[PDB]
This record gives sequence, structure tokens and C-alpha cells, in this order.
Amino acid sequence: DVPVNLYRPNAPFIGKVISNEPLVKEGGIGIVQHIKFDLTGGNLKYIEGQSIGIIPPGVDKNGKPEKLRLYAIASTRHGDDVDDKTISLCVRQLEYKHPESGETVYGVCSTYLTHIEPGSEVKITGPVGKEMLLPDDPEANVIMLATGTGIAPMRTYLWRMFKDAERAANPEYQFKGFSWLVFGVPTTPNILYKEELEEIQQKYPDNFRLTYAISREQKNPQGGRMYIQDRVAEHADELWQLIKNEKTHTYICGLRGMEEGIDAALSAAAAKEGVTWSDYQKDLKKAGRWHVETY
Ligand SMILES: Cc1cc2nc3c(=O)[nH]c(=O)nc-3n(C[C@H](O)[C@H](O)[C@H](O)COP(=O)(O)OP(=O)(O)OC[C@H]3O[C@@H](n4cnc5c(N)ncnc54)[C@H](O)[C@@H]3O)c2cc1C
Ligand SMILES: NC(=O)c1ccc[n+]([C@@H]2O[C@H](COP(=O)([O-])OP(=O)(O)OC[C@H]3O[C@@H](n4cnc5c(N)ncnc54)[C@H](OP(=O)(O)O)[C@@H]3O)[C@@H](O)[C@H]2O)c1
Repeated sequence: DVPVNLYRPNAPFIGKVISNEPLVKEGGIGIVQHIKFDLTGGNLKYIEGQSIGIIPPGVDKNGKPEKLRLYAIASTRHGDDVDDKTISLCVRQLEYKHPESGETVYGVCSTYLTHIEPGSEVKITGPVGKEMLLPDDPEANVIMLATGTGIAPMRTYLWRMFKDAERAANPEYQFKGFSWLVFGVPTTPNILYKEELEEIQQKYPDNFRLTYAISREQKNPQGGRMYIQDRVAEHADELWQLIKNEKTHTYICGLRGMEEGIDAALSAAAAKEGVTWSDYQKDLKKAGRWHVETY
């Protein structure tokens, strides 16, 4: 019983922004915002791992109304206030140089979202998605591999697993498994949710492990920027040991470029033991224990 499309793109939920809080500390690169919306009055229900569409105001270059952009939900089903009245997103402002013009360009929806004021009414659709759901089993193991805003669904899992108010609100889900987050961002001030992630590891050293790939402050053994797949390769044998456990789920969220390198580290470790990764991975997919959301 997973609710999907309670509000469709043609008839979105309209809710007010409650707050818009900066996640990149001083010295960091660009802007990433934690935005929380009010759902009271409507009936938008959601669970961890799902996404929502935001429809920004305006029309594109062709005179057509702007389409929805999808964003991973960043709060648990209860919302950040733990009262079932809200929903949060974790949004990067898109900013780039035009290939042949040199001008600074900004994305439409991510600029709209990152500069939104509390009290603004926003078009919301969904929730959508069944690919990234957490298992109900409190004895599952959870491997999370995340670049940038890819942390968003991981935040829904981790908070559900480890937040005081969440543990008090979910008596049927007291997590006892092993949890491992590998998180790739460019700088320390760019570590989204740093303090809260570090708080979790301190309180649950046996249930949660936190590994960073800080791409501009750390180098991989081969001279390059420290990326996710370099952390993966570094712990490849242990991770493969853990993936072989039938209770283990793996979640990948962020850049598609992280996948090729993850498969190569694991293909190597799995071959040491006479197992062809790509076929085993095929089975994991079918059994629904390999979860991928790249964009
Ligand atoms: C499943 C899913 C989940 C997502 N979750 C999140 C999330 O949690 N947080 C988040 O911030 N985003 C997330 N996104 C991405 C998000 O949906 C938007 O795509 C993003 O915010 C940019 O939208 P925009 O409207 O700001 O940019 P737009 O105005 O739509 O512009 C994007 C277009 O800009 C062009 N572009 C980009 N770079 C260049 C370049 N270098 N040179 C020339 N053109 C370029 C491309 O044509 C691209 O299609 C997710 C996407 C998907 C599909
Ligand atoms: N990471 C994502 O979730 C994602 C998804 C789609 C698009 N993007 C692009 O990145 C911009 C910012 O993204 P955002 O804040 O989520 O992420 P952001 O903080 O940049 O974090 C992305 C991390 O991925 C690293 N990285 C770059 N190329 C990689 C590769 N091939 N394999 C593994 N890791 C790699 C980046 O390192 P360096 O920059 O130091 O190389 C950085 O540490 C977006 O506006 C978009 O242009 C990112």
C-alpha cells in the first residue's frame, strides 16, 4: 500500500513555504537550500525514498507552461516537525557558464526554489516512485552511496532510523541493523547536514558508519580528486562481504558517473571469490535489493 500521485501535474497541491534554510557554510561552493512546505488541509502523504514534482511559474522560450522538475523528498513521512504536516526538499541552485557565450546561466526551478520566501505558495505534485523504498525490516543492513543532493533520500532513511522523535513515533520500527553512508561533496562547508550526520554516528557507533569523499580536499591514491568510487574501491572487500548478506539493501543516489566505478571495484572483489558481479547484480535488482536513482 504505497500511495502514488495523489496530486497530478494538471492539478497540483498548492502549499506555503514554511522555511528556506542555507545548507552550504561559508567558503563552500554555490547554494544548497533545505526547504520545508506546509501540507495542512490537503492530503499529500508520502514515505521515505519517494520524490515530488515542483512546477515553477512562467513559460519556457516556446510559450509553453514550465514542466515539473523532480526532487527527492528530504524528510521522513512525518515531516521534520514529526507531526505529519510538512515536507522538505534539498535543492542546489543550478549555475553554469554558457558553452558558447561565456555568460553565467541559472536554472529556472532551482533558482525559483532556492530564493523562495516563507509564505510563498508553491505547486507540488506526487509523491512519485517505488524504486528507492526502505525495507520495514529493522534488521536489514543499509548501504547508502550519495553524491551532492543525492543525500536527500538517505536523510529520510537515517532520520527514520536514528532520530529520537522518529524512534518515539515509530514503535514498529526500531532499527537494529548496520548502516553505512558514503557521501561525496566538494568541500567541508559543502557537507550537507554535517552536524546531524555526525551526531548520529556518535550516538550509534555500532549501527551507523559515515565515510566522506571530499573531492577537493582529498586525493585518491592515483593523484585524482577523492570520489565515491574511490572510497568504494578502498573498502571493496568489506562492502562485498556486506552485499552478500541477504538482509542488505544498497541505495545509490546522485551522479550516473559514479556507477561505472562502483561496478568495477565490486566486480574485482567478487571475482577474487569466483563470482561474476554483473550476474549477481542482476539478481539483486530482481530481488529488489539494489536501488538506483541517478539524474
Ligand atoms: C529523480 C530526480 C531526483 C532529483 N532530485 C533532486 C534533488 O534532490 N535536489 C536537486 O537540487 N535536484 C534534483 N533533481 C534535479 C532537478 O529535477 C532539476 O533538474 C534541477 O534542479 C535543475 O532544474 P532547473 O529548472 O533549475 O534547471 P533548468 O532551467 O531545467 O535547466 C536545465 C537545462 O540546463 C542545461 N544545462 C545544464 N548545464 C549546462 C551546460 N553546462 N551548458 C549548456 N546547458 C546546460 C541543460 O539543457 C539542462 O536540460 C532531481 C532530478 C531527478 C530526475
Ligand atoms: N551530485 C549530484 O547529485 C548531481 C546530479 C546531477 C547533476 N549534478 C551537477 O552538479 C551540480 C551540483 O550538484 P549537487 O550539489 O548535487 O552536487 P555537488 O556538491 O557538486 O556534489 C557533487 C560531487 O560529485 C563529485 N563528482 C564529480 N564528478 C564525479 C564523477 N564522475 N564521479 C563521482 N563523483 C563525481 C564532485 O566533485 P568535483 O566537482 O570536485 O569534481 C562533488 O564532490 C549540479 O547543479 C549539476 O550541474 C550533480
